[PDB]
Amino acid sequence: SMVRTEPFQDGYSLCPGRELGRGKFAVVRKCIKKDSGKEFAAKFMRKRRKGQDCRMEIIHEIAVLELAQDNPWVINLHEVYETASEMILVLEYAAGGEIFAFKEKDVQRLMRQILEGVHFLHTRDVVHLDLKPQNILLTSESPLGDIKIVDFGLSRILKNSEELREIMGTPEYVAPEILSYDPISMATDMWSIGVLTYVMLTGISPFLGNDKQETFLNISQMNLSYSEEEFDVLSESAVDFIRTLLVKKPEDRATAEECLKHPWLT
Ligand SMILES: O=C(NCc1ccccc1)c1ccc2cc1OCCOCCNc1ccn3ncc-2c3n1
Repeated sequence: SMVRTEPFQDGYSLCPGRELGRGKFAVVRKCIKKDSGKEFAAKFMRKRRKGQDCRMEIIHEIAVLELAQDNPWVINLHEVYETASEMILVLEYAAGGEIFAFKEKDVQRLMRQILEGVHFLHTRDVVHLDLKPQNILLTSESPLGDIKIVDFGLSRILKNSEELREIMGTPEYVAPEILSYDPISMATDMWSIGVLTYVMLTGISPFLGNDKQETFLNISQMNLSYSEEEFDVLSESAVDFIRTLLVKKPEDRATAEECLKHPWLT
């Protein structure tokens, strides 16, 4: 991006009222460009983090935003500002807010949009790695609008399996550990879309336990029975779709392109 060094407040007025989001190194505030009166989401990001220059982390976020700029299901980046301590990402404003039990038909329409966005990220070797309801926005609440994916803070651009074969090294030397390990991959995103699909259709988090250690155990060992009362109104195809995603072994999970061809969305 072309980084502007004139002051942000010269082109934009910050809206009053509750901020949009706040994290350890950044806050998002609704604003209005003085020219158009058009609304935007201004994301103020600190460069310094835990005492060290982390400008490169903001630069990484921008680069993922630009990679996905022709993706209509990812939030648009309008402008970038910079000051002595902050970089400001002027983002597209998604008037609906966060996605959040839905009706099965809404989930079908919205989930197809989400999968197109994710599919096109995977097409570009980007793994989002933080697909959750907080990060899936809507262009309208009533009626339900279109989805916008935000927040590429944990995102990575992943090496091909061929670079994973070279970083592997010669086979007779690899420890049993590495042969048992499952690295983060595109399939990691698809798991999360499985959890999201479950939650949208039923209202229950499938692996939530009484504490955290239980949630972790459920994630690694629980075979979901479905079969709770919330599934009676749901199609068999809806349960099958979830089952293609909540497969413990990552190699065996459906990809975004196969999800888009699944009969639940067709
Ligand atoms: O980068 C974003 N989030 C990661 C993050 C935020 C702050 C600090 C560290 C990390 C992010 C960017 C833009 C927007 C929302 C984002 O996510 C918060 C979701 O809350 C939803 C809050 N309501 C709205 C309503 C309309 N809009 N239009 C754009 C946004 C936004 N949120």
